[PDB]
Amino acid sequence: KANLIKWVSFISGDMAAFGEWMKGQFILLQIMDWVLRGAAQVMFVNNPLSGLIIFAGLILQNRWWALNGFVGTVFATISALILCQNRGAIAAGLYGYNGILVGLLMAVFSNAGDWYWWLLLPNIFMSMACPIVSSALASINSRWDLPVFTLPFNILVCLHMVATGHYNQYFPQILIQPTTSMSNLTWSELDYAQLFRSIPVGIGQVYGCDNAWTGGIFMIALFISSPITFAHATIGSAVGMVSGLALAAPFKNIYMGLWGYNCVLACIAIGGMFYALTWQTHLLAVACAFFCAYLGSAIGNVMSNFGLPACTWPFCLSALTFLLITTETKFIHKLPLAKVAYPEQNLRYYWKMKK
Amino acid sequence: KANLIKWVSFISGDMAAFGEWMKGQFILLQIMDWVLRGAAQVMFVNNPLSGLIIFAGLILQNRWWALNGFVGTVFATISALILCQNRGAIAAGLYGYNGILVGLLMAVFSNAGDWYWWLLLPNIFMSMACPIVSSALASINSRWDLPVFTLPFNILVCLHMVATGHYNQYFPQILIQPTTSMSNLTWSELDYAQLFRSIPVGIGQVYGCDNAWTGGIFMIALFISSPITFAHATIGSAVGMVSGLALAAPFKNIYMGLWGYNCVLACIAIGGMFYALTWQTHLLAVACAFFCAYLGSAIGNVMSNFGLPACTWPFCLSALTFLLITTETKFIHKLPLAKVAYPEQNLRYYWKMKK
Amino acid sequence: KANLIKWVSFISGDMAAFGEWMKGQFILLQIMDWVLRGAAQVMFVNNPLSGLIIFAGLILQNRWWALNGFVGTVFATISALILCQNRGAIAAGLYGYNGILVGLLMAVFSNAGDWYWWLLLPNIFMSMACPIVSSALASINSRWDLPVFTLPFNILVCLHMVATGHYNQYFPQILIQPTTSMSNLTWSELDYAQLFRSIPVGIGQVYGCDNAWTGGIFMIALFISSPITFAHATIGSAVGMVSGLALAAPFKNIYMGLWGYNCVLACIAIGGMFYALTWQTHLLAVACAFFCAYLGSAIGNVMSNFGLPACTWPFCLSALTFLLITTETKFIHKLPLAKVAYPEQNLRYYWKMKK
Ligand SMILES: CC(=O)Nc1ccc(NC(=O)c2ccc(C(C)=O)o2)cc1
Ligand SMILES: CC(=O)Nc1ccc(NC(=O)c2ccc(C(C)=O)o2)cc1
Ligand SMILES: CC(=O)Nc1ccc(NC(=O)c2ccc(C(C)=O)o2)cc1
Ligand SMILES: CC(=O)Nc1ccc(NC(=O)c2ccc(C(C)=O)o2)cc1
Ligand SMILES: CC(=O)Nc1ccc(NC(=O)c2ccc(C(C)=O)o2)cc1
Ligand SMILES: CC(=O)Nc1ccc(NC(=O)c2ccc(C(C)=O)o2)cc1
Repeated sequence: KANLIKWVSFISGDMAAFGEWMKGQFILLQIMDWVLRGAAQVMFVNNPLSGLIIFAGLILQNRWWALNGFVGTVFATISALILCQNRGAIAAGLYGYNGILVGLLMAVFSNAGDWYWWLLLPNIFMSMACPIVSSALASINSRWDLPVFTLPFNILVCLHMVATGHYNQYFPQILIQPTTSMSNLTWSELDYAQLFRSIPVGIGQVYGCDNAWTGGIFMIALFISSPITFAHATIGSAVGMVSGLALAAPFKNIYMGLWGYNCVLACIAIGGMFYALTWQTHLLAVACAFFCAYLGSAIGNVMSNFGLPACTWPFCLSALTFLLITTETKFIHKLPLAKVAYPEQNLRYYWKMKK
Repeated sequence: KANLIKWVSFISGDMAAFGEWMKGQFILLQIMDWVLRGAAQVMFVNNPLSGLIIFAGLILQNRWWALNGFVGTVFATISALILCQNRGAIAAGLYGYNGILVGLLMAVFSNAGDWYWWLLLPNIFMSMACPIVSSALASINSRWDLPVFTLPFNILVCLHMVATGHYNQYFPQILIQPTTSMSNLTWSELDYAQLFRSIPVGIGQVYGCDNAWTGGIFMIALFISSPITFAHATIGSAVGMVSGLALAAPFKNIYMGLWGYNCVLACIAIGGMFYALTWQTHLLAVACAFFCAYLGSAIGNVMSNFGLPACTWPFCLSALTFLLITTETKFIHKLPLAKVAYPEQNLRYYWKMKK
Repeated sequence: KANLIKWVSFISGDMAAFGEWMKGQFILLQIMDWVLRGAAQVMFVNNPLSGLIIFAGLILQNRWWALNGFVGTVFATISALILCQNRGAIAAGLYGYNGILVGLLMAVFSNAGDWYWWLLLPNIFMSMACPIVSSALASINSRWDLPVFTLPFNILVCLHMVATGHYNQYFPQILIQPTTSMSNLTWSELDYAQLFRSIPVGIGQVYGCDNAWTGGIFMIALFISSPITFAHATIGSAVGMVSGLALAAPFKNIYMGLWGYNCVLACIAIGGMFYALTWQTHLLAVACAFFCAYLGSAIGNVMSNFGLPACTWPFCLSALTFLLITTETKFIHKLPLAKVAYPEQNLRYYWKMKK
């Protein structure tokens, strides 16, 4: 009984005990810990165990994608080290999540086929640029006390697959053409099992995986760390589903969760992560999730002309917008960046402050 | 004699006496006053009477457009209230003009036809987002002491009609395709009555109305409040006309005032409104109006690829550029934002300061 | 012997002795000096003699292009004077390089043919807007202590040739269509003389000249002022060549140096000019040059949809990114803007500081 509770407290949330021990151990095993934490940080989670769960999901989805993600995040961490960035930040996985996203989405969008080893070569360079660009953004955004927010990934993944494009002999990408025909959406044709399955599929799309089992694995990883993040994740994916229904989105897109990943990320960040969890904050999170869906439709349409995907551009632009709003209410409380942690610590910090 | 003068002083400029009385009256009538002030604030005018004049013009142009504008501005005001934004700002109509523009231009660009009630549903949401985005912009721009400048509207109206597009089953928009053929502009074909009628048509296009009578109504509303704003309005529309002639613009576009609304807004703001009215400031306003026309040609061409209109993107980007320039002359005086009012108060404040 | 050394010291680097004398002489000859310094400032060089060398190269390439460049830079200087901008900045050519680039590239991209005198009319206006926009950018960027970096030129040249476009009756521009066919790049077809000749051709493309002799003239102008700038120039052009090979770029583009001008500018700025010259800084400069090539491929592809060129947008966005990165190493030292001069003075200032 007490043992199970102690174990639950230990694998929950940022592993403070595990993090304090790691400093002592060997450098390579530390690097592995930082890579795992960064792999979990896409979901705003600082849990190495959730990182192993995430990598299990990625291995389940596609082994080439998992390899690209691993090499991307490890080289992002190494580049953060060689540039002498803050090791508190590297050890918290704040520089590796951009790398894993870069690797995963270059694997996803590459038309060269599975096990195209040359794709590692840009995967390294874009990952090495994940720290640089991150710092370049942090400086601009630290003025308003806003986080970096996956913006580096976006710039890099787009910068790659607009520089190469579909008609590139070395690194071809998938053809993304803008919609030039009216779509006959039939409500009778809609399938509800797939619609309600879009929640895990959206949680999976956060990493680029379209498999529902991978999304369930991701939710398990979230619930190991923070139940608030899990709740806001499901709510964000549901908001994306409903919004896609409301904007006459093609059904196959809602089924594949392409309307959910931006919304889930927005709901995590604007819920517990940067704003103190209050009912006002939770409704702000749902509103930010709805806005984010519009951004996904918009940024998807505006970037389909360039042959580019809309990838996390929507979240950043929504979460940044909702983190910049100034109100006269003391219930929509914006946390300082250093103090920010998983939503439970944020809630405890908020409550102590008020007392 | 003295009575007419007193009445003129009272309906002129920000109605200080009317504003001080309103605080006392009932909440709903206050909301109506704030809605009317916001409707007049597109023209940078804080006059409720000019707001009634503007709504008369909108009713004259299209009753569906007027209804969408009214619902948009009322919901922008309500959203500003529920988010606990400054009531000095809401009472000055600084949160409702974006809403009325959103409603009007969604009505204008919707291909679903007149009296498409479902268009109210996005008209509400984009209007509710007018405060949020406004604050999101204000924070960034308050650092340089600049105004939001209708940027929220732009983001929202574009975000809508790039998310939906022409090929959307629920909210179709008009097809805006980029120019793919050379145009044979004939100077002999030019009609001068329509060219010189483009001044009121441009003042109308500020709100989306292409009717010359509506533009005359708008000028009457301006002259009730501030003659300087009226003069700069006519000058801006004329600058847009001349520039459109100078850039080989199609004649039908100049006739319909599509070259004037950005220029008139730029000339109002860079003339009396944010810069103290000096001959140097007035020439800066004319130069900003000319720049703005180039932006309209440019932003129109760059956004026609996305199927989007260029709507007020040009003004903001010009007025912001001309408000950021630093000179060593004390005659190009940039006013602080709180002190800014209608150009007559700005001139009086400037002159007192110098004395 | 001592005489040759004294002369070398005098035509080297910012001509401090010549600059101090000029203040005394007549206003028109001063204006000529400032125009020449601005013509040399595209290469980050404050040497009037290098300005004469640059204008000799431009006259060699195309006399229409040279005339447009001269009129653009002279009107940029005049506009900087009439707006009462800092004469320390005007006398250093910090306001004329944007003008010469605007004139040169409007001449380059105009489809109206050689000696189209009407092209002078926009060449004047865009040049007159070079100071305004410059100040508009400086204010934003002085907060982070970064330079304007030729961003004004970019905005203006693009703003022109997106406002006019290929199908414009008065100011037609060249057709730039996005790639819609796969290219069969053959390594056997590659010619090495042209590949290695791409270094001077890239240095020429910095000003828009595709002639190798003009590039050699430009390198001579650089070596008169600062050998470090010459070394970083050749290294940047070589990096652009190698990157273009690495991204499957068409061979004719690498031969014409279209992959080098952004890289050479990035390597100059991130090498000696704004960062103190250290081996860490030099590797940062090479990395910034490689990033810049990706930007050129990307910004070229993203802007080819609009019918626009990618012109120096890549450099600014790379140099700005690499100037915003914050590290914990004291060897990547960012110089303050006022202190910045040619790389030799930067190195001497750095070394004195450390002592
Ligand atoms: C002192 C300081 O600035 N600390 C600080 C800086 C940045 C962040 N941001 C994140 O952890 C983060 C942002 C976005 C994301 C994802 C995966 O979307 O993850 C937290 C704290
Ligand atoms: C016709 C068309 O627009 N297709 C299309 C649109 C958008 C995307 N984007 C994604 O699938 C995606 C998955 C995961 C991500 C992330 C989190 O970066 O981004 C692919 C294809
Ligand atoms: C303390 C403070 O920031 N006050 C303050 C803030 C914002 C504004 N801006 C406006 O009224 C405004 C800007 C643009 C427009 C339109 C319709 O174009 O109208 C004035 C004063
Ligand atoms: C082929 C093409 O580009 N057509 C095209 C271009 C631009 C517009 N924009 C407007 O009409 C407009 C009117 C009023 C407004 C405002 C103030 O927001 O914006 C429509 C159609
Ligand atoms: C006090 C202060 O801000 N000084 C200051 C301001 C701006 C610059 N920038 C340049 O000289 C410059 C930037 C970019 C370029 C080119 C041709 O690319 O040339 C230096 C010093
Ligand atoms: C199909 C296509 O993309 N063509 C294409 C692409 C890019 C350019 N840009 C330039 O040539 C250029 C030369 C010099 C400059 C500068 C320094 O401003 O910019 C032309 C044509």
